[PDB]
Amino acid sequence: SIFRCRQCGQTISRRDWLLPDHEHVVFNPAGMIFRVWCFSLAQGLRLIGAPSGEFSWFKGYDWTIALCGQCGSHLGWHYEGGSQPQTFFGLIKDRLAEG
Ligand SMILES: COc1ccccc1C1=NO[C@@]2(CCC(=O)NC2=O)C1
Ligand SMILES: [Zn+2]
Repeated sequence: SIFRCRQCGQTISRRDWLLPDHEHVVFNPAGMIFRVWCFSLAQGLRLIGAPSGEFSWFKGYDWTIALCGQCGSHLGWHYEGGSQPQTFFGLIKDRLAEG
């Protein structure tokens, strides 16, 4: 079961790569609600800019904006600088399509 970019079909992740709960409903400072699925691994993304800790939803992690490497759609964030695990992907579920 493969996760693709909803806009262009870019290969992003797999159900097998979900990181357990795997679903987190969060809000950013602009009040936008994101239903975020955590993945151990993802591909086909472009990480833009430098990591930031500001308003991180996950204690001990910095985020980098993750675009679809193909169409540039915002699919979520790469998280790093934490412990167990050091890195993971928080992807916006409704911006993916499952096979
Ligand atoms: C309007 O947005 C911002 C403006 C300024 C600084 C940060 C943000 C952010 N929006 O969403 C983020 C995504 C990563 C995260 O874990 N938490 C968030 O809240 C970061
Ligand atoms: Zn795309």
